[PDB]
Amino acid sequence: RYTTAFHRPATKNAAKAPKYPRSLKANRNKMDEFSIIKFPLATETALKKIEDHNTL
RNA sequence: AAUAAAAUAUUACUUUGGAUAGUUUAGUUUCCUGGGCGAUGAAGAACGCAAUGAAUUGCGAUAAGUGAUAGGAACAAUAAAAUGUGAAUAUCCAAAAUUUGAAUGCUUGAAAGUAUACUAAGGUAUAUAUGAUAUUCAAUAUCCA
Repeated sequence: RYTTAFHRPATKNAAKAPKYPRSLKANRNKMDEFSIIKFPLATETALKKIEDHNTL
């Protein structure tokens, strides 16, 4: 057989097919654009960047 | 010999100190009833959440609280807004339940991370050992054409 090593044969490998859902959690994203940004920084240091550097 | 400054002695008032008396939402012991945790993720740990919070308490991205059921007019340190079209308050209930931790895809030091499959993100599942069933195999191990 031109080789000495014996390795485990490649038997068939079915994919997982659960009979009931593993979780009933609602499909809701808890990180949206309203929760990502809390509030703008309102310090005078942050207020100086708006006019010149065009940054918020 | 002499003076009473210091010294000494007693009482009253004051002070330093916190004894004594009165008091107790705290303990100790005995007894009665249970002894009701966890892969459906426990106990423990961390972080976060109050209009003004640092601790503590309560809670978990629905945050000092949501629904339902009882309950019936308060809360307060200050100001707000809501409220008999139901405020406080209570619960073996319902929803929701961050990161970890037996911790369980792999890694984990104070580590930031990262793979595959299913349903760009998000969410699930994938540790080790093990019982039953199904399926694909391996070994001439026993026969056997």
